[PDB]
Amino acid sequence: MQRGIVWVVDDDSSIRWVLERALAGAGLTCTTFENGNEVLAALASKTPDVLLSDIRMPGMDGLALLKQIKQRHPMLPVIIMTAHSDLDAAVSAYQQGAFDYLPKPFDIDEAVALVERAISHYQE
Repeated sequence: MQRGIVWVVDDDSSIRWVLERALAGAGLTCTTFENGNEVLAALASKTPDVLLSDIRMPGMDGLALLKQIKQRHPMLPVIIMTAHSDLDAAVSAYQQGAFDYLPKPFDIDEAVALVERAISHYQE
């Protein structure tokens, strides 16, 4: 009848709180994690219609390696998050670790509306 989920992982200060508030109000069913580690192993199990990824820690991270990212989410939208340099996310996050990206302190609509395009990105 109705489907659509939004996942978000961060630990800034209270973004995922506003992100999950704009993401949930853009589809349905939304969640929020800390680093998004467990989410990884929880991505190859459930896997919503989309997910975020803002951090910079090993073991998981967005682009990180490149393999685990595959299975975990080969086509699934996992966007990304991280300013400064990111020549790796400017490639691996362009056709692998998410085709989307949320660099700099984007906005809500600009963030949510960015997820709405990643969701439909699935349907040719």
